[PDB]
Amino acid sequence: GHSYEKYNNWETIEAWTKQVTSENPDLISRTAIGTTFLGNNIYLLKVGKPGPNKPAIFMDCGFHAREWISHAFCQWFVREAVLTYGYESHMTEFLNKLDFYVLPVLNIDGYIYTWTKNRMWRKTRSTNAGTTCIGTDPNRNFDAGWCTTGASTDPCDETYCGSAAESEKETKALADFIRNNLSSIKAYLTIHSYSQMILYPYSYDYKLPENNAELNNLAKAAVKELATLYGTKYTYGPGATTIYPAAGGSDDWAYDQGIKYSFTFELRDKGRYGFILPESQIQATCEETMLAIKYVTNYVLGHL
Ligand SMILES: CC(C)[C@H](NC(=O)[C@H](Cc1ccc(O)cc1)NC(=O)OCc1ccccc1)P(=O)(O)O[C@H](C(=O)O)c1cccc(NC(=N)N)c1
Ligand SMILES: [Zn+2]
Repeated sequence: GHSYEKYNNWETIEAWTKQVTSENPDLISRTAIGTTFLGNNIYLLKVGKPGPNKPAIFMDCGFHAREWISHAFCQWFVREAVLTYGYESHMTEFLNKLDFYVLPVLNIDGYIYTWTKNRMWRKTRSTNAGTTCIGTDPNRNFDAGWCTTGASTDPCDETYCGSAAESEKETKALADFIRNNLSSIKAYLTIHSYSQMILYPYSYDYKLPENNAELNNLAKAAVKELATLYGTKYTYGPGATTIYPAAGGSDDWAYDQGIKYSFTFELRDKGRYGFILPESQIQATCEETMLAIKYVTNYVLGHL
């Protein structure tokens, strides 16, 4: 039993990716871009009205296992897309002109572990040579000033950066896909919780991106837009000064690949519930986040 207003286990999310695609083949195609360490299927949903040489926006959720509202959002987004296409003018235009590559859960193995054993698990579930300690932090595992700051070289730590960039099957799979589709991908959006922020590069260094004024203006408008719905307040800015320095993140890596619009979203809340956000806040959290995501999309589309 899948529900968009409950957190769903992987078995249910997987069955959902099959069902939602089957029921909406004129708007969704499902491919697998690789397997996790434990052999689970890394699904990618291409959401859009099919057509030749379309530009794309890439969005993932579930980098971090315990951030359950992230996984919830990707599912919510997909339904909004399919239900409102042809009726809401913006979404109709969006899906006509571009594709959303939606990766609903990246770190599946960790997510399963938060259901079966440890709700506060963060990392992947890969083994590490020479120790019983498990897991690499996927968002320390990208080739972006890799492991030089805000990251641990110790496999027993929560921010373990891995043995090398893309040492994890899951991060290699994501990197490979984006690398193979660079010409088409115009924005990279990665969904996390919590903190209510929109961050842009850089986090691995205090240097600012060439278009940081544009990114600041874009982030500022998106947070204003998000707030219009329920009054939820977000902050925004470069990662390093806005939250903390940290190397090896996918947002910084995607930007350095030439994807000029790259954002990490941190959804509700600010720490009252933290990672354990009540299911009763799924709907409102997803609704307001939709506004910010659609705002950014509208901007990116208009600036092709
Ligand atoms: C609550 C979120 C802020 C998450 N952070 C955590 O869970 C961190 C991870 C961590 C664990 C041990 C340690 O020694 C240092 C850090 N843990 C934690 O308790 O966060 C609490 C907190 C809550 C609010 C603001 C700051 C910190 P996140 O989603 O993992 O944050 C991302 C990350 O650290 O990978 C993140 C946030 C903003 C930008 C980026 N991009 C990037 N390239 N670093 C990445
Ligand atoms: Zn996270």
